[PDB]
Amino acid sequence: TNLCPFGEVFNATRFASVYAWNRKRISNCVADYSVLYNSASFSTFKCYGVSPTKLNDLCFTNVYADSFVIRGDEVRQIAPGQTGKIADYNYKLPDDFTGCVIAWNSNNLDSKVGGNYNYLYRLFRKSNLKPFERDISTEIYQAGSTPCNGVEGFNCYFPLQSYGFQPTNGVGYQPYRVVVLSFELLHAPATVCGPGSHHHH
Repeated sequence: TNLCPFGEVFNATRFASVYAWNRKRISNCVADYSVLYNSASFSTFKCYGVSPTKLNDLCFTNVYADSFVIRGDEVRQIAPGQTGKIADYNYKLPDDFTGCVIAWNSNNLDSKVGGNYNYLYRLFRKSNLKPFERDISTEIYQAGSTPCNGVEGFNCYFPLQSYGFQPTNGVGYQPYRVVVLSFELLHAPATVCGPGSHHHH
């Protein structure tokens, strides 16, 4: 009898850095997706594994909302089967992703004259993330063939780098906020249905 809390996700004040991407569990509620896809601001809304017009009717075991900030020319990496700093080291969808990706420009809240440097991404890593892996370590990365005692040593780096968001950036370097709604399907009760489901209609 209660809509799922899409407001806590999409309208939240602050958003996580892509390396520390947040997760929200959405369960035991009615998911009105039409609140989201009939809106106007979303410059990305792309789904996977779901029927073209009947999203507001589907029932899932559980849904997860994952959210974070990246830059515009990386929005194409929030998708299955990509590579790059964001897909490889920061946020990795599985090849068989079931879910939707929703992104919009947030240049008017996440850049500042003089530069906003509080959003980070993982710049280095020895190996790629597994799907939905979250890495928040800051162990000194060894870039060359000489071992690192922390930063003592050549080619020893802190592994995180700040995004530089200035409101005058070109589009590919403006801040975008992202929400990734995973659709989980287990052999279990369906606790997240749309308004048009047989459970509600």
